[PDB]
Amino acid sequence: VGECVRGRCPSGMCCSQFGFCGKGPKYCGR
Ligand SMILES: CC(=O)N[C@@H]1[C@@H](O)[C@H](O[C@@H]2O[C@H](CO)[C@@H](O[C@@H]3O[C@H](CO)[C@@H](O)[C@H](O)[C@H]3NC(C)=O)[C@H](O)[C@H]2NC(C)=O)[C@@H](CO)O[C@H]1O
Repeated sequence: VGECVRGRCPSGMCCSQFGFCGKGPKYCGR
């Protein structure tokens, strides 16, 4: 859960190096 479409997620998240998403360090650089 929280997995990107291999680079993106819904309107506001950023995506990680496993392709999970959020607005924390490894998701958005912060
Ligand atoms: C400096 C660096 O990049 N170090 C590498 C480690 O980060 C990496 O571990 C894996 O990191 C990723 C994030 O980049 C982890 O992602 C998490 O994956 C879980 C899976 O259920 C997910 O729920 C989380 O949301 C997601 N978080 C983020 C922030 O994306 C992942 O868990 C780490 N390892 C494993 C085995 O799952 C390791 C190994 O890949 O390498 C370092 O070089």
